[PDB]
Amino acid sequence: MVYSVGLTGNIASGKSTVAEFFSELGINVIYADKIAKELTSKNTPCYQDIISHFGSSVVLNNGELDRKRIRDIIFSNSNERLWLESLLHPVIRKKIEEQLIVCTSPYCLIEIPLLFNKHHYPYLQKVLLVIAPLESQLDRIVKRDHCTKKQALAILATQPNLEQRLEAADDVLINESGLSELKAKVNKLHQKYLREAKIKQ
Repeated sequence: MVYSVGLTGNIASGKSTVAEFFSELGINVIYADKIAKELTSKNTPCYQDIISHFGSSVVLNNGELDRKRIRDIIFSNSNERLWLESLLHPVIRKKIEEQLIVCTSPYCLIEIPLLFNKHHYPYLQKVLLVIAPLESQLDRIVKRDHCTKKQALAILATQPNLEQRLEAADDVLINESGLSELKAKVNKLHQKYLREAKIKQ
């Protein structure tokens, strides 16, 4: 398969911006969260499996899934979390693999959503973890959800501690400056992945 780099972190740390910067370098970026959404869109097969399991309470006026409600449920309920992971992991993985087959770039970037499950992604050559200072994260969450700083802090409080992620990452992008420097760092990582992809089989 193609040389694959896993992009991890939370969106409040600038993960989406980093992904876009890789795209700006001509790298195919596979968004696993987008895939998860597309696979659970209105009147899809998995969408019907989910409603059949969770019932009508996770259905909005739209007919669309109440994703916030589902996330809240599986966070506190491990049985439901494992059920949903068992449903979607196989289908998500097949969709990623399809994109990798038709990958046109020298290597591929795979944006893994914030709940990283490394076991379900054996095919990665590298893991890139994006982190940012706490204050920046709060600021970003505040603007994106118009909530309060205290609420933003609570939202962050329920996120996985970075110790394991930090150990399980081959590279850590500390997003603690502006966008020019962030882009500069992505460019350096880009050169690195090109070099490693060239000499490793």
